[PDB]
Amino acid sequence: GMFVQSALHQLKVAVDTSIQMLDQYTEIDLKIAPIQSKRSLFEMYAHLSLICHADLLILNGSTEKELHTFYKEQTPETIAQMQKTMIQGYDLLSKTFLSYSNEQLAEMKTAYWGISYSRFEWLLEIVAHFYHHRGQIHILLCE
Amino acid sequence: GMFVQSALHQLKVAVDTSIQMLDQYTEIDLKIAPIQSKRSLFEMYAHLSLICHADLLILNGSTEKELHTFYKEQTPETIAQMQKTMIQGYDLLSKTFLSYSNEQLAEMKTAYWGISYSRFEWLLEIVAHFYHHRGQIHILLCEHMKDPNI
Repeated sequence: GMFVQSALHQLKVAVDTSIQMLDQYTEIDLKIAPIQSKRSLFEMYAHLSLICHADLLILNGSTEKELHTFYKEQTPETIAQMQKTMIQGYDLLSKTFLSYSNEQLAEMKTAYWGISYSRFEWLLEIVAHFYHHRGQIHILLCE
Repeated sequence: GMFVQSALHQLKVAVDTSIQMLDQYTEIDLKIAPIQSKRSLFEMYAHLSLICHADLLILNGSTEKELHTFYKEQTPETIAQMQKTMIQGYDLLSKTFLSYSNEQLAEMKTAYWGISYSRFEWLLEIVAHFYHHRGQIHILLCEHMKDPNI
């Protein structure tokens, strides 16, 4: 209640800041940068936008192949769809987590790779996952 | 209780993995790495090791001046004291959060910079802070050094 709302606010601020950060760049600019590097800001922001959706799928028993296919084929191709995807993912994650009782928040769920967490801890893992990837992007925004 | 243990476990996963990631490099690897940014991978890892302690001091009403002195005089100068500091900070942070009642978890505290959070909200900010900073380090490692393993 108090705890789930706190965790969802933490995530909303992260998403809301990522959306406004995407307004300060063009698709070309993100595709180029960094100049001398193996990774691109576009591909990383694209991956960031699918975190909420993807981690919710993992929590809801999705297989390894579904997640592979999801990230491979469903990655956004424009900044606008990146932003829309983050909002959608947040919305579905919020509506999911706001529908859980304490028993459901306490329920153990195993990811396809074997680690088992409570649903509540999964919400926290999503927060960690999003902030991690956002940290990677942040340092590379300094070229 | 269950919610606090969940938050501390995510923090501990970050701590343990940062300690394992830190063993894949030497003091020379971190100091010598090119980067481009104002501070070295060593300096950033030393900062990372102080997050649990610093953010707990912030929660407990520490002034800006005290944090500036804290970072000035307590930032690790070796990978051993980075690991020791990060574990000790986690222990102090967890022992503290596990001592709090629900009422205490809901209590509002103002950081020196004037923004206020509940104690539980601030714990989630520590988690976000640690993963953000661990992510900055992680990508700099993949970019200018060998790729580690989480």
